[PDB]
Amino acid sequence: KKVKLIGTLDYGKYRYPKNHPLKIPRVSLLLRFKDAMNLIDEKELIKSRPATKEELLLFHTEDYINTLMEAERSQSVPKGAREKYNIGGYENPVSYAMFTGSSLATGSTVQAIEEFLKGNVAFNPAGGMHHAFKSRANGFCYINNPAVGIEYLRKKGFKRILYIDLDAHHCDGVQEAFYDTDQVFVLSLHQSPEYAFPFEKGFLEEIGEGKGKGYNLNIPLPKGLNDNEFLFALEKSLEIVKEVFEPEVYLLQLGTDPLLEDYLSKFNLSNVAFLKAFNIVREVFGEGVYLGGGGYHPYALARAWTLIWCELSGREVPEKLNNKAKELLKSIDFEEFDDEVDRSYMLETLKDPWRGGEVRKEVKDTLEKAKA
Amino acid sequence: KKVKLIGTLDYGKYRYPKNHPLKIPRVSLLLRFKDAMNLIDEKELIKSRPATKEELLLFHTEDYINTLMEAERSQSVPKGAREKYNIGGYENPVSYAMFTGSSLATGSTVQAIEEFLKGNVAFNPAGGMHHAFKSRANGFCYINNPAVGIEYLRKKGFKRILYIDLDAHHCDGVQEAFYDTDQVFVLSLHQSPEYAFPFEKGFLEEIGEGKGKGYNLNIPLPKGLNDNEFLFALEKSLEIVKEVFEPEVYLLQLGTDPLLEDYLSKFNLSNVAFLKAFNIVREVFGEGVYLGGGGYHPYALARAWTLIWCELSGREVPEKLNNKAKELLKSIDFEEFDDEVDRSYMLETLKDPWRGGEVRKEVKDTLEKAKA
Ligand SMILES: CC(/C=C/C(=O)NO)=C\[C@@H](C)C(=O)c1ccc(N(C)C)cc1
Ligand SMILES: CC(/C=C/C(=O)NO)=C\[C@@H](C)C(=O)c1ccc(N(C)C)cc1
Ligand SMILES: [Zn+2]
Ligand SMILES: [Zn+2]
Repeated sequence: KKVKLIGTLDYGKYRYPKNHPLKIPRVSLLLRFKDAMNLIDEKELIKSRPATKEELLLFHTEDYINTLMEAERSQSVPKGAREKYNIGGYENPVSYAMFTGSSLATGSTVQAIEEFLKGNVAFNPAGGMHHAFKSRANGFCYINNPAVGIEYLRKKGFKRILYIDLDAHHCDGVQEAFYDTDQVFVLSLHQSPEYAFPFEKGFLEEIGEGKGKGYNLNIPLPKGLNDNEFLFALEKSLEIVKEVFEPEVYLLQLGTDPLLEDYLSKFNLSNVAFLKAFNIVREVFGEGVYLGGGGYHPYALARAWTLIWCELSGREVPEKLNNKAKELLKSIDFEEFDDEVDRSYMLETLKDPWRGGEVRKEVKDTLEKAKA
Repeated sequence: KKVKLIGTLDYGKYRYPKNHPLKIPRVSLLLRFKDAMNLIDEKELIKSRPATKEELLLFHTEDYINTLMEAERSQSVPKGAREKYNIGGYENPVSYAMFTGSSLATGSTVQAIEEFLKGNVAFNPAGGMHHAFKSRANGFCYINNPAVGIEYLRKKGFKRILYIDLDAHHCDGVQEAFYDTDQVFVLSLHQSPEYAFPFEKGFLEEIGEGKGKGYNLNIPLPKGLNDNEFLFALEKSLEIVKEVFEPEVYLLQLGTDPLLEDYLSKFNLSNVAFLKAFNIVREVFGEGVYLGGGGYHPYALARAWTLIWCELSGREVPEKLNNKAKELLKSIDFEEFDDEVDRSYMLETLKDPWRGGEVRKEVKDTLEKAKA
C-alpha cells in the first residue's frame, strides 16, 4: 500500500486575485516546503492532471462548466453569469483558478481515488473544495471535487460512501449534493452557522431527507474551541456514524482553517490536535482518501499538512525547520492580519504546543442531542 | 428652523431574523432610550410613513419592488428571485423588514427632506441604507433610501446635491447610482475594501465616469483607526469637496458602526469623535438632511445617536444614564460577540472617553493622493 502525494508547482500560477484570502501560495508552498525539509521523494509525488469534462459532468451541469471555461478564457464575466452562476464578485472572482486551477484540483481528487482502488493511499491537498453547488460557485469554490469524487465512486459500483469534513466551515455544497440519498453519509464538524459562514446551513437539525434521512450529521461548535473540545466532538460523532453506517470507502477533508493562527475561524486549535484528529479517523475507519481544504495562513498550512504527510509517509517529524525552510516561508507574500500577534514560533518548530482546556458544557450538550 | 426626529416604535416589529446582525432593536430603542432620559418631546417627533410606490420608483425598478412585496407577503422567496434579486440568503433574508420596514425607513427619508424644504431640520435614524442597487438587495439593504431621496431632490429642481457617508462601510449602491452625473457629489469615508465589505468597490481610483468624472470621492482607511485619524480624514476630504462643489443641499449618513464597540468595523472611534465629525460637517456646509446607517451594537447606537439628537435639539447632554435608561438597555436581547470585553461603562455614562493617538503616515498619504 504505497503512499503518494498528488500535486504540482503549477498551482502557483493559479492564485486568487490580489486581496482575496486565497492569493497566497498553498499546495505549491507545501511541495517546496517538504522539499526544503527533505521530507518527500520524487517517487512519492504524482503530477496532478486536469479533470476530464466527463468527470466534471458527474456533478456539475454543462452550462455552468461551459460558463467557467468561457469566463476564464475571456477573463470576463459573461452576460448574466454573475447573478446566475455567482461568479465575478469578490467571493468567486475571475481568474485562472476558476477553471484551470479548480479542474486540476478536481482531477487530483479523482487520481487520489484511483490510487485507493489500486490499493495505495493518496493525499490531494488541493481538493476539499466543499462549497460549490451543482450549477453555482460558492464560498471561494468553483468546482466541488468531493462531490465529483463521490459520484465517481458510485459509478464504480460503491453503495456506502462516507465523507468526513474537518474544515472549520460547513460543507453546504456537499450536504446538498447527497442530502436525499442513503448511499452517502456526510459528517461535518464546523463553526456554528449562527456566527460563521455559511450562515444558512450547517445546523444540527439538518439530518437529510427521503432515503437520505438520517444520513447527514452536522456538529456545530462554539467560538474559541480548544483541542480537547474538538477531539471530544470528533470521537463522539464518529461513534455515532460507526453505529449506523458501514462504509465501503471514505473521504476525509483536511482544511487547516480550524487552527488558532488562521483568522477565518474562531477555533483555536493546535497542529498536534489536528494530526491527532487525523489519526483518530484512521483508527476508527482504516485508510481512506485524503483531501485538503480551506486554509489561509501559509505557515499554518505548510506545517500542518507536513505533519499529515509525515504520518502517512511513515517518517519522523523533525523538531525544527531548517534554514532553507525558514527562508521559504519568509519569502512568501503574506502579512499577518493582526499587527501585534507574534507568530515567530511558526518559523522555528513544526509542531505547535497543545492548546487544551476543559470541554464546555454546550459542546457536551450538542453531542448529546446529536446522538438522538 | 424647528428640529424634528422622524421615527416610530413600529420598527420594533420589523427586526431581521434570529441570527442576523440586525435582529436587535434600533430606532425603536433610540426612541425609548431618549424618552427614558427625558430628551425628547412628542412635539419634536414625526411619525414615519411608508414611501409611496411612486417615490420608490424614483430609483428602483417595478419588478424588484414587486418582488420584495410578494416575497414578504408570502414570506417566501419567489422562483429565481434569490439569484436575480439577491434576496433569501443570510445577508438579505425574508422578513417584514424587506419591504414594510424598508419602505417605512425610506418614506422617513422623504419626510426628512420635506422638512428641509419647509425650513426645518430633521433626522431619520432609520435611513442611510446605502448598499441596495437599482434592482437588487445588497449588504443587508433592500431599498436605497439615500438614492430615492437624492432622485426626489433632482425632480424638485435641485442640480447640485452632496451626499456624505460616515458609515464605516463604502456606499457602493449610492456610488453606482450617481457615478455618471455631475449633479450629485458623493463623498465617503470607510474601511478600505481591501479588508472590508464591500470588497469590490470603495477604492480611491473610483472617481466617477462621464459627466460624473471627478464627482465621486472615496477615502479608504486602515484598521484600528483612531479619533484623530478619522477627523483628520474628514476635515481634509471636506476641504477637497468645498473647492470643487457648491451644494444647494446635502445629506449626511450617520451609521454608528465606526465606533470601537461595534464588531462590524475595525475602526476604534469614540462617541465624542463621532459627534465632533457631525459638527464639523455642519460647520463647513451648514444644515443638511441627516440619516442613520449601519450600527449593530445596541448600546453604542443608542448613546451615539442620543448625542446627535441633543446637539440638534440644543439640549445639554446628561453625564450619566438614569436608572430607567439602564434597565432599558439591560432588558435588550443582545449579548456581546466577545465574552471578555467589559462594556459596563456604556450603561453608566453617555459620552465615552476620547480615543486618540497620532495620525498614521498612510492616512496622510491617502488624503494626499485624494487631493490629486
Ligand atoms: C467564504 C469564507 C470561508 C470559506 C472557507 O474557508 N470555507 O471552507 C469566508 C468569508 C466569510 C471571509 O471571511 C472573507 C474574508 C475576506 C474576503 N476578502 C478580503 C475578499 C472575503 C471573504
Ligand atoms: C454586510 C455587512 C455590513 C454592512 C454595513 O454595515 N454597511 O453599512 C457585513 C457583513 C460582511 C458581516 O460582517 C456579517 C456578519 C454576520 C452575519 N450573520 C451572523 C448572518 C452576516 C454578515
Ligand atoms: Zn473553511
Ligand atoms: Zn456599515
